[PDB]
Amino acid sequence: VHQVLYRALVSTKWLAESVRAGKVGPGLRVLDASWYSPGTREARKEYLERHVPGASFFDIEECRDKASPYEVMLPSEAGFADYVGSLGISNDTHVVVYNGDDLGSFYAPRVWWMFRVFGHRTVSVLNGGFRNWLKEGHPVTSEPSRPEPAIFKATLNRSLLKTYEQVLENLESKRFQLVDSRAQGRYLGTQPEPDAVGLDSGHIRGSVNMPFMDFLTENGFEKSPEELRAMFEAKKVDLTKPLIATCRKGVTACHIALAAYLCGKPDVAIYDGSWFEWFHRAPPETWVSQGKG
Repeated sequence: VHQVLYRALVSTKWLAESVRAGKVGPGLRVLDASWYSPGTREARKEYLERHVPGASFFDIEECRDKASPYEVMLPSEAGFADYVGSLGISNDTHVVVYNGDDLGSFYAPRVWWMFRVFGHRTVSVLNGGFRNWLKEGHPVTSEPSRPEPAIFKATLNRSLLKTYEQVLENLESKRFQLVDSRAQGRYLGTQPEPDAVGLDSGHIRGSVNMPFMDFLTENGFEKSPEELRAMFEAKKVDLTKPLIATCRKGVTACHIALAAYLCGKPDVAIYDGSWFEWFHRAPPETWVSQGKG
């Protein structure tokens, strides 16, 4: 049971203006959750090299159950809190996270919802990213941020998350809308999955393509409420009934929720594992592609 939606999109000027104010504190907290592939770019290095005044880095690699056989999962209730709190974040601080990839969004959402799952209201994303931050030409730094650690109480919410048992009960149920931001080539089964061995490209019977790229503009700014609600319907996708989304590692999925979230439906959960768990966990016969199969 939900009601009033919280502000999930922040602007360059807003935080910028909140900086000079020195509002940044146990109150408001901005972090940079950005991650590009092996060889591509080293963000760890990039952040400490150039980042938002009083921002902290968010290691997507150490904010997860480094125990699971599979790519990036939601830590334990105890795990999370200790991290978030590790970097002076309380249950009352608003959280502004983001990535710095040309797009503007990709891994941000990943983290955004994350916070959402652990029942935490105040948590909005940055419309424009570091892309437009540095384009807008706003202050930056190469100075350590060492907040005064705090206590973050975490309570996992079963609504925003559906596991591989439910997702499988659905394939037969036929009551939960299944989206996948994996992207057409991936979704379609035409393009192979980077950084894999014996991994097969394809999709889950019922899967409808809704690439996360289409949800953002070339300017690297999010589309509007209007357009968002038209692309969805354009694809005979109803945001009125329960919805669930996949992708590769359930990162770009949360993009569909910021998407749905903004059209007025926090309700949308996520099959965290994505097509990765599926392909491995589940019988072939319940996932389809073209190239072989």
